[PDB]
Amino acid sequence: MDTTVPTFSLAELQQGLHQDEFRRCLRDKGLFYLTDCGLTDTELKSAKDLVIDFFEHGSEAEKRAVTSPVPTMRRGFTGLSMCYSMGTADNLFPSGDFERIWTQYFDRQYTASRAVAREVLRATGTEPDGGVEAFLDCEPLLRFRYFPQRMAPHYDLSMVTLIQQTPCANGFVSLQAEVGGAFTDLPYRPDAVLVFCGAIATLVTGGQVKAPRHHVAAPGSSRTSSVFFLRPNADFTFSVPLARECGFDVSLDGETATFQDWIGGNYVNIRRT
Amino acid sequence: MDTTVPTFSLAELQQGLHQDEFRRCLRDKGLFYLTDCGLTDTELKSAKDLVIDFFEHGSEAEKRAVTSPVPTMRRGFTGLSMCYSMGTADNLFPSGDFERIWTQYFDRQYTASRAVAREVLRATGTEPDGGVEAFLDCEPLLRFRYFPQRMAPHYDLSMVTLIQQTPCANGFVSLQAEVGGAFTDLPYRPDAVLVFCGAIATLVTGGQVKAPRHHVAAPGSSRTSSVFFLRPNADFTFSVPLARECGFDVSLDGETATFQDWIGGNYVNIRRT
Amino acid sequence: MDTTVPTFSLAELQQGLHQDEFRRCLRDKGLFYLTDCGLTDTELKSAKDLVIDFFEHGSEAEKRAVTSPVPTMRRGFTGLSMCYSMGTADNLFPSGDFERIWTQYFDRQYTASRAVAREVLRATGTEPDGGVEAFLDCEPLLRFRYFPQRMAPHYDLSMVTLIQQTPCANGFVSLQAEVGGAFTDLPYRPDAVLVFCGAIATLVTGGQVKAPRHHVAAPGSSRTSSVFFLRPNADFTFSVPLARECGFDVSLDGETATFQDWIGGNYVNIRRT
Ligand SMILES: O=CC(=O)CCC(=O)O
Ligand SMILES: O=CC(=O)CCC(=O)O
Ligand SMILES: O=CC(=O)CCC(=O)O
Ligand SMILES: [Fe+3]
Ligand SMILES: [Fe+3]
Ligand SMILES: [Fe+3]
Repeated sequence: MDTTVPTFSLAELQQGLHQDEFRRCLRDKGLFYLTDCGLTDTELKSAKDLVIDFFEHGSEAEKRAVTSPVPTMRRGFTGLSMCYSMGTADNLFPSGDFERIWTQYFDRQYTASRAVAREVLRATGTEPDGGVEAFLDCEPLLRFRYFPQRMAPHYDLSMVTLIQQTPCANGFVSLQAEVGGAFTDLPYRPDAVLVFCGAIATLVTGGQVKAPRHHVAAPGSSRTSSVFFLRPNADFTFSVPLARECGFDVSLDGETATFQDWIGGNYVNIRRT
Repeated sequence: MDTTVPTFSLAELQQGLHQDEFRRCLRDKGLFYLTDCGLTDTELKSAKDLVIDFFEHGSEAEKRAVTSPVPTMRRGFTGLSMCYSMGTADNLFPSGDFERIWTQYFDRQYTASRAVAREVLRATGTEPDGGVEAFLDCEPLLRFRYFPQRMAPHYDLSMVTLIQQTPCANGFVSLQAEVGGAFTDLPYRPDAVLVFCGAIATLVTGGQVKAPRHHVAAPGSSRTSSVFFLRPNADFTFSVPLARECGFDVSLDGETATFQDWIGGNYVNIRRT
Repeated sequence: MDTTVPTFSLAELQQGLHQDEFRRCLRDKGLFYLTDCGLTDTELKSAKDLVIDFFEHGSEAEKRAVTSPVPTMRRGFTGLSMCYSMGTADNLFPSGDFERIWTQYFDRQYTASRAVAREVLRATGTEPDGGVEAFLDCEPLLRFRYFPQRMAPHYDLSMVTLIQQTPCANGFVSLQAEVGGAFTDLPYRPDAVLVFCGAIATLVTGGQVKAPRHHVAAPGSSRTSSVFFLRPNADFTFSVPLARECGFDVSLDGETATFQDWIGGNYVNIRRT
């Protein structure tokens, strides 16, 4: 009945500690807080401050200069509530300190994400087709969103998703996840990042990892979130019969398929039941 | 102007009776009640009782044991309102009498579905590419849903869909379908199953069969439905120009395509206009 | 800061006038009114009158005769609010003067659309793979919609979309587009058609053209719109790295891809952020 969202130290997992507790969490819950992963509250504030300054004080001209011509929220600025997005390349940076700060922040996120994904693979004895490092050298997307003073349940289609929130001034907890058949609060932890396992973790490990559903509840209620999707390459290859065995309703002829075969030609980050 | 949802006896259709009335119904309405198809109210109650018992009385542990790690509603239990899903293989059965009861129920549904699909093909002089039996040896999905005391209009992308409902205690009729340009009640019939023709019937027969839109209206209002989708294999092959002729807005290069080419790498069961 | 939706004369653009103003509009706004393109208010009324007469006075039998068996809104009549759709072939025409009127109207729309698309390509120095004329000999869809006395923001996935509205009797302006970070009215112009650049303009020109988001606001509030999507052929081919550079979140292996590879096997006309 234990419906508590656990916390693991990345460093401790890397030492081979708590493997049973970790495997069990992955199987039964698919989400956890992660400490000791190089992701500090002080840095979150560094990056958050300068993007919030851009959101509030950037001109329409400065904003347009870092807005994509198609409004995909893949790179640069998106007005909706506002978002800033980046990946490993093709970024759009406002002038000044922004690029140095956000490149470093992105890098630390990407490293942490690969590192925890590596532990998810290790804990489940999983060797992706083509090898672990090729699998993790992938197609990440970071999105930073400001929400002024709400979201339908879905599960993520990432390998893993890392989430760093800033809290509502009034102390309301917006993010919730299904745990043990009940929606459970997922509050800000100045000391920890939240990790959701995505459908790709389920797929790659042959069903050893749960992709939990989550949502944001409606109620000083403004908040921001940094969401880092670790997304596989288009050519990530998996077994078709094995996908069917763990609940994927695939329409795929023959025995192996790629991520592109399954999802199509545009990334899809989330899915509803 | 006759906007009445008709009923046909499967046995009678199999005898070659009412071919005109049947062809006309398929063309102009795309839905009908089906009697004499091996699907009894007593069996519906047998299967419904033991899954309702599981929904109400199963522990979170028992539920988790038959819940997929991705919440696709393909197999086993899904909490949302609750659902139980199954196909021809890879099933997740609660302990005891459940598996025997639900395997038999699934089988009778699958047989009825193939049998009526065979009559839809016969009535329209349709020989699917690769032959009738290969076409019908396919990828069915049964979903049983409990609705506590609502759904946007869509059409189904199945060949056919068979629906067995249990009624609201208060006698409200929830399911409705467009018939003759008007939404028409589709009440429980203890003696009959409701059949919707899906877009695949339209596609395979070269437009001889309508895929009607339907929805569920809001008002003792609780209800359950058993929905059996007869879905084609990924390699079902059809003519591209012929698909375009009957209203399919296909983006497909060249002259033939497969169901996977059209729909993509995950089954999609329903579509909105 | 100039958030005004501009107007260009097609004839003048064809003369090579206003190239700077046109390039800038395409880059920063992605939409404009178009005059002198062979599309008269008198013709809009000719075609609108006879389809409105059909909507109001056509029998269910006449309507069924020009309704597709799948409710895709690709061709013929769709009851929802009502729609009439057509393309270059496979049309469904009510009896009488309708076909002559609507074929001529469609043709004038298609010509105007190709002509302005040709200018978008010229202004941006773009040579589509396979050449300009092959690219423009494509898969257009015209939809004419009556709205009785509302739509979420999206951008179009067309090359260009041409829109001819009829106004609300009461003078309410329903259609709005993001311009300079603000939603801007897009009123009826008896003398001009509205052109939205779509995501395919963005893609083909390597990011030189914006695909603006737009929506319809809620308030004599009835209105109609004629919407002509100029949509590429399934085999339209583009550079994968170049698509990524302009914000497309593609999951495509290797270096080139087709429109079908990206979008899948059914046209998708619109997308949300
Ligand atoms: O997929 C994205 C999310 O679940 C966003 C969650 C959040 O708002 O914190
Ligand atoms: O596609 C599924 C349905 O139309 C479900 C209908 C129902 O609720 O009975
Ligand atoms: O994509 C279609 C539209 O944006 C329709 C706009 C309109 O209602 O005028
Ligand atoms: Fe999520
Ligand atoms: Fe349905
Ligand atoms: Fe649009």
